[PDB]
Amino acid sequence: HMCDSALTAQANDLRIYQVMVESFVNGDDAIGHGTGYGTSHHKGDLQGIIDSLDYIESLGMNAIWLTPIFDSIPVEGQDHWADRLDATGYFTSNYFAVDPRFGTMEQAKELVEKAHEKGLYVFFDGVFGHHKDNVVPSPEGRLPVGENNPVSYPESLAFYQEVATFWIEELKIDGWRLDQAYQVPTEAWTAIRASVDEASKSVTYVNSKGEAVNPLGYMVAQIWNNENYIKETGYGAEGEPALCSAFDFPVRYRVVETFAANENGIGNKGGKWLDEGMNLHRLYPSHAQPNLMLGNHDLVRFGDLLQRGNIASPEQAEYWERHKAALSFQAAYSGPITLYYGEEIGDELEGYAQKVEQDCAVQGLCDDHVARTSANIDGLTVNLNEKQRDLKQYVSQLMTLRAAHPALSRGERTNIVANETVYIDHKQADDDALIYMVSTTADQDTVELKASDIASDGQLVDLLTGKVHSAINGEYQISLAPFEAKFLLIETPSASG
Ligand SMILES: OC[C@H]1O[C@H](O[C@H]2[C@H](O)[C@@H](O)[C@@H](O[C@H]3[C@H](O)[C@@H](O)[C@@H](O)O[C@@H]3CO)O[C@@H]2CO)[C@H](O)[C@@H](O)[C@@H]1O
Ligand SMILES: [Ca+2]
Ligand SMILES: [Ca+2]
Repeated sequence: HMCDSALTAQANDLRIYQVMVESFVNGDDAIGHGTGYGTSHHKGDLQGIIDSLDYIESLGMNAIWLTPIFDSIPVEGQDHWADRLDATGYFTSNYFAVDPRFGTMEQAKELVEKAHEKGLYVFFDGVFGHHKDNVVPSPEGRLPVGENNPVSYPESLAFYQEVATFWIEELKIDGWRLDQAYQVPTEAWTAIRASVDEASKSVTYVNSKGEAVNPLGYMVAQIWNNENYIKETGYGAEGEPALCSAFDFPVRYRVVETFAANENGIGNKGGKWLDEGMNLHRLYPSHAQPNLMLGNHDLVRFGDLLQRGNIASPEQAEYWERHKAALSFQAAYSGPITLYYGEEIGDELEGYAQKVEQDCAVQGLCDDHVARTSANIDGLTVNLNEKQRDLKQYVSQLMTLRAAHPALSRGERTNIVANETVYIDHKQADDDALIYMVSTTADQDTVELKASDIASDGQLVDLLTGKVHSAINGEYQISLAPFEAKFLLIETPSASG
């Protein structure tokens, strides 16, 4: 079974806001795990997310992805580590019940229905390769087979097909993020994809515009590895697709290594570094649809990497400029994109920056869960300061801009310049053509652009400020402030491109 081309077209417009449920908004102070991995209140729940949908929608996002919300049943006598694990949802017991520390089944149904009203898709987190030891049998009487971690395929396939279809039929969720997807063999992903596509076409709901639609059936694999492994374990071969979308970890690293440093300190790369990462998409088969995120619940926050690398701090202007540069790269990236909660306000963990190794789990400070900080949602859990609001407004402008210009979400990309100081892409989709330019240097600069090299015949219009740029002797001259990005509409493209 090939990938569905209608879904691929729809997937390019996904602007996904990721929510780690336990550490997000404590909306019902009567329920919650109260322990976990991270420094948050550990009492996030479905009411908190429900209270946050309007905020999320005004960001410009059109989807939410929740970490697993299914029932992780406590085993009598289990140690404190097993209580913390239960709060993550990643080692569950009952795939067919909502964990009562997060809420009820009725509240889940209310969450999805309300998100659908406000114009948001909903994705759940499917862990189909491992589970807690006390896993509970399915409604149709199935159980997964083999070890708890990993389970055996194909014996466990009937069980996980039942999981994947249950929440689509019951709540009409729009798809699945697929945890540690290399644990499930590619053969089985095709079969689970068939069930999801079938389950999704067998139910409908009314979207925010009155239209009755099927749930999307989106599926995106999490494979924390490089391009050859994402290809081998996730996308599959040319002509023989396994999954159709995986997270773009390689380009995520290029971004933070250009505009900050990664968890290991590799940093201060330039525009050439971004461009080489995008060119490595050639290693994927033609059906592959990578999904670019900047961070997630397993990665240190951008803001803390800036501080870790001694690059910038929230008091300094470069800290905010560098956030905007990275977020602008994402907004220009063709394909689905995902934003981890708090990136839109440059969140960081006060008093933390350097890596903490010894005894880090109990302090909530290991690199793989330190981003699970309590959600600062403006108007709900926090009043933002002027710099946080300025960044959130900018993320809104990017997402609104992206929703309006096909060249950003599904454009063909052609690189114009990639050097130590600037990165300039040409994006074209139908007759929407624009130039994306971002500075990768702390110095101000002027960019010379030959009108013929970018297939431009008329003017360039800054899509955010409105400034017209006119060519003189066949050249545009644009000034770039340090780490400043501009989206320039090619107002009258040439005969071809
Ligand atoms: O004490 C051991 C270990 O516990 C914690 O690790 C857990 C993660 O916090 C938890 O989320 C889950 O990890 C999953 C990832 O989040 C998920 O994105 C996927 O890609 O991989 C994991 C499989 O679900 O489970 C791990 C433990 O297995 C804590 O964060 C660690 O520091 C600690 O070492
Ligand atoms: Ca709560
Ligand atoms: Ca910090």
